[PDB]
Amino acid sequence: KDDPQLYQEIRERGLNTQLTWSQLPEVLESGVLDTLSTEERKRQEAIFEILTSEFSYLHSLSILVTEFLQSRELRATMTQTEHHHLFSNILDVMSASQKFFEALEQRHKAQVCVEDISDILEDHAQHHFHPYIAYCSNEVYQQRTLQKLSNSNAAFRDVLKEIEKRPACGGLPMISFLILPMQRVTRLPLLTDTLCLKTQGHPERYKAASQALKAISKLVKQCNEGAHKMERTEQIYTLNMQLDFGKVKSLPLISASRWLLKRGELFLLEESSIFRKIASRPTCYLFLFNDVLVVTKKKSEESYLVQDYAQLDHVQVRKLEPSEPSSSVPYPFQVNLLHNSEGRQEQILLSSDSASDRARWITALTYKERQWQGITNKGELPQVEVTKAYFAKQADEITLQQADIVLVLQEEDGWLHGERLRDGETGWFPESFAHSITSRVAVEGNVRRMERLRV
Repeated sequence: KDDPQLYQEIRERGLNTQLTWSQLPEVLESGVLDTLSTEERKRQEAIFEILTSEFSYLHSLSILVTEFLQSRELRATMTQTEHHHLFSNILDVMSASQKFFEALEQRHKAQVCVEDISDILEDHAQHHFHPYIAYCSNEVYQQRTLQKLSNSNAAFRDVLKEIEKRPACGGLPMISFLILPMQRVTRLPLLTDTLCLKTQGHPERYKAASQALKAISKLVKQCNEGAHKMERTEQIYTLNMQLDFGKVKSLPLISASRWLLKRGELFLLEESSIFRKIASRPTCYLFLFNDVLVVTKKKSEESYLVQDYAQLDHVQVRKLEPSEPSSSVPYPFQVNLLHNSEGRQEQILLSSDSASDRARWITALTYKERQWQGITNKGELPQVEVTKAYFAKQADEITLQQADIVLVLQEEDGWLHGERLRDGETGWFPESFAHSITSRVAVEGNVRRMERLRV
């Protein structure tokens, strides 16, 4: 009943709208298989899928702990700090998962038909899944650590190749294992939701099922918040140091309430782009926070001199129209400071170099404007499912687990601007990583699911 499968490549039946509980020997021997409703059947199948899935996940965790964390040859290529960050508290995450699995196994063993699993769900989501928060909070660090190690450490690469060629990995890369606790936990509220769907015939148990859905959704949210707070806080301190407000009215950068939305260098335009040259082109670095746009000129890789700023309440952006009838300026747009750092108005004409940069800038700059558009008519939006998991590389991008359902808000030049079904998180990510959902059955059910998961 326990033949291993790596969770990386399993997709639960509980998520949408080869061993089964119907085929279990003790059920095929209790003969209760004819005397039961078509619905109590699907409820027992859901409880069993949570146990089967958690088993595959726990197995995949222990593969990660024995082949790569405990590798002496891998740890020899690193610092003790690099190792700490690369693996985080995966031991504590695993220990939690197994205590969770042991409680679930007990129930399945005691009765052919489980009364309920809802109490275990809620208990563990409130009092034992804290290591998940910590793991999710330090993803920023592990990814960062995994990057430099991948870029600047050849011994690391070689030893990693060799660990990955081993059989227990299944040829899957180390990263596929590190992101496993995030994948698992973000699927848990969906499975607990399936359990709620199949506990409607019963009044008292549906109570506990909804209890547990609330608790597990709070846990996943606490994880998402830990991740955001970690990145946003270090970003604000780092940028506060790097930005020079010497030559403008001082603006204090540090808030509990502030974070970065997008950043990048853009080329400066004159009103008349006609004598423009394509060499020694003037530049403008922009830091757009959630409440303020800051215009700077990059003097160093780690020093930016501030030239202007404006609360985003007072910033307008427009794509610029190509000149009327010769080769003219690529991908232009205009930024209007309505009330800038000196109370005046101001215009900045910029050129990005991709259709997608301009799109991402104009989307970011209308962050305050676009609030209603996403919420008003959600069922109308195309749905898409992510095939490969994606870790976010910029402030505007989004981190996506496998099988995440994403409503699409925009599409330009190989990049999708989307809203995740489960949490409502938004951002950009490349088209390569997702496939269009086409069935109206799915789309509809997934939107109903969205509203029932949301508070």
